[PDB]
Amino acid sequence: SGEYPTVNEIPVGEVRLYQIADGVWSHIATQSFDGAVYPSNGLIVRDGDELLLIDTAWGAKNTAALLAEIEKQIGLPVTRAVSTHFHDDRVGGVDVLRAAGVATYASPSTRRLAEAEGNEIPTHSLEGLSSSGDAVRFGPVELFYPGAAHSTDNLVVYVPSANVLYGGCAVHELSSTSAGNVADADLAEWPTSVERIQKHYPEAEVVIPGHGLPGGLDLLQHTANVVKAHKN
Ligand SMILES: CC(C)c1cccc2c(-c3ccc(CNC(=O)[C@@H](N)CO)c(F)c3)c(C(=O)O)[nH]c12
Ligand SMILES: [Zn+2]
Ligand SMILES: [Zn+2]
Repeated sequence: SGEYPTVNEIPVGEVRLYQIADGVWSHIATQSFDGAVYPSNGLIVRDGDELLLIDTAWGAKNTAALLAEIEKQIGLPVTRAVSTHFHDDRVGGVDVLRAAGVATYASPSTRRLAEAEGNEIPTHSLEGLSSSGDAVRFGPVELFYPGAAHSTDNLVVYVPSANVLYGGCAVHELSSTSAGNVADADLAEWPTSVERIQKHYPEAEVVIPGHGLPGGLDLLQHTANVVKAHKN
């Protein structure tokens, strides 16, 4: 009823959308992994009379439900998708997207890591993102590679028309007490990568984490704090 959705308000197998700004939505789904249930976010950005999708809904069936929810709530076609790193919460569902006519994209690093993990593999490679601080335009967004953080390949996404920063899994929500799933992380570099984000996007108004609730710019400093306290 208007609050940000949580696992407790998403019916089983289902996806919810949340309006962030004009022409910007997040998508929220839930999935089980190793016997626990987690929410995850992605982004939808209006691209004229088409939509750009950022990240899958963490699984094939979730991603099919995402497409249905978009059709119901927005009614514009998803034409392109970008995955912001190689984990299944970002790429699981790419095969569904690819068979639904969506062109799927990720950095070459993400594609290599996805293939090596046995995860679904986006079709198209995004060049120009291999060095930290790199940025490229992609439709209505800017893609930015901040350096290694949650993963070596993690990308963030900025929507300049709305000053929305989608941090993905490199950014955690304010209520977080832990650095999440750090199996593939670089805890030592992560603060430096967050400082790069902070320097590059000082006018961000909304910051969206990979998992949990959006907030403001404070999510960035909080993230650095939680990662430092974890590493210690
Ligand atoms: C590899 C990928 C598919 C994956 C699988 C499973 C979990 C995760 C998470 C994750 C884990 C924990 C928390 C917060 N803690 C809790 O939710 C407590 N209930 C338990 O510690 C969180 F915010 C995110 C992340 C991430 O960090 O990006 N990626 C995950
Ligand atoms: Zn991840
Ligand atoms: Zn994640």
